[PDB]
Amino acid sequence: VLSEGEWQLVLHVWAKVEADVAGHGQDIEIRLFKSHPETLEKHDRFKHLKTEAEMKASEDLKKHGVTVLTALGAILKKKGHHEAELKPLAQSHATKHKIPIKYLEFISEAIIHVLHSRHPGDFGADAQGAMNKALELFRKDIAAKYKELGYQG
Ligand code: HEM
Repeated sequence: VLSEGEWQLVLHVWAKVEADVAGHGQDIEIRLFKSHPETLEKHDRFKHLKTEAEMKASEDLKKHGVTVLTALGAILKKKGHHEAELKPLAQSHATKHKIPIKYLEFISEAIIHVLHSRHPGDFGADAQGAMNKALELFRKDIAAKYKELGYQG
């Protein structure tokens, strides 16, 4: 459980993410793939990318980065009450794309890193703690859906 203050901290930083969703999305994907290159293999449309030049030029890479942040945005704005949002996400990512909870932990790390990198003036220990809690809640709830779908996990 996050307090109302923690949720507002999250949403306040998220407003900044949504002020440049394209740049943030590119940054999180590039960071994810550089830190954990095996995750790129899951993306058949752009698993060919190797160089950062290629990554920055990829429309497909940017599109997933933007969709991640936009989806997460809608989820976070529900402040925990995100069952309806998580349902389709767990469905596709468990049964179609086959994305392990481990990879959602990786992309969560990438998000935290990029927030810290782009917003060092606002994103201190308090905001990072709150963002970590919100992402942890998301991961726990999606993991429970993964199990329900038989996807381990
Ligand atoms: C906060 C975490 C994430 C969110 C909110 C998210 C959201 C989405 C959405 C909305 C789509 C399009 C509709 C759909 O298929 O469900 C999609 C597609 C897809 N996703 Fe994610 N995703 C997340 C994490 C990741 C990760 C970590 C992987 C791979 C490591 C990935 C792999 C894919 C693939 C392969 C597709 C299909 C087409 C494409 O490449 O865009 N997802 N995701």
